[PDB]
Amino acid sequence: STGSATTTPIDSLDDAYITPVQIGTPAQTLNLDFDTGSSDLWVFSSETTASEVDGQTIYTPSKSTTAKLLSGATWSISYGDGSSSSGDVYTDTVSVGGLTVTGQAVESAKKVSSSFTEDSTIDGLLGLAFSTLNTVSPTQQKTFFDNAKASLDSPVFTADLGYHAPGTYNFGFIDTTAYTGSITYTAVSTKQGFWEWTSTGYAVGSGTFKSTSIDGIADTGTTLLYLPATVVSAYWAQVSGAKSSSSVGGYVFPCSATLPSFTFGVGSARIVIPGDYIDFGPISTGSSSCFGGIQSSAGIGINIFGDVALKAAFVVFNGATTPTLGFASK
Repeated sequence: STGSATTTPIDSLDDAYITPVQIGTPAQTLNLDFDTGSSDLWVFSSETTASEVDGQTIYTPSKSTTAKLLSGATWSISYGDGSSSSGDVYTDTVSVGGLTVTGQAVESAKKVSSSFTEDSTIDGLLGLAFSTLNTVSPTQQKTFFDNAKASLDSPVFTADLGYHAPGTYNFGFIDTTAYTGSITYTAVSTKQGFWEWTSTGYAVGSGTFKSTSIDGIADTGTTLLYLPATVVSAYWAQVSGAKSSSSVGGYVFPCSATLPSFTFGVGSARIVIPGDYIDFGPISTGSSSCFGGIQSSAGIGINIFGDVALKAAFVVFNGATTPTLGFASK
């Protein structure tokens, strides 16, 4: 089997991407944020505290003939941005892009933090990291990918995110029309439950490539590129008037600037992030200070290849017995 779904930016900055997902029978279509940095499929629901719902579409298990309470199971998750959610668990049929899983754990939120409530466009998350990070207790649950894997033509999914445009998530096949050149595969460590890999270095603009190992995660659920402070300082030093602002919470730059590209290494291959991908616009409406898309990881504890980086590539998440990541230009 295979599946193929379009993913759409939620706003004009590509802050996140949503993908329609069918849950239950008859189908209830929710727009979920596919997150390769977490392992829970959770949704706004008929159980979510009413004051915490503001425009989201909700899953109502009582209206699904295939929903079953997963008795006693609870979940609670906290993300790297400080947001959180928790609740109870149903099993139900879940389809993405024509690929169906029966018996998928659908984590129904009873509580969500303010950042979720305030984002009316995101109806929940679909985690695509390793199932070792799933938060359901007392019986840990599998991701949609892990449940689908045995049915798929190839044990892979691909992320092809757009810059200010829709893109595609494919399951079970690699669309050879969706990228240019060849795919470069690199080793993955699953020891922390992430798609963790080691980049071979970087370049700023037209500068020379610096060969250096940068361990980090491929995380579709993170907007920006978070890298070591040395690398980030080297990038922003090439932009007149850029500075790190403790008041704003990262590097800002004059909106009048033209940003350089940023290149990262994948083995002997190179992925180039155009400068415009690194512009996240005014810090507040009408400001002439703009927020940067490359930020320091120093306060996180991990480097994160978020959407700024991943949208510059066709990315293969290879879930074979020995997992690997692949990157191609496009």
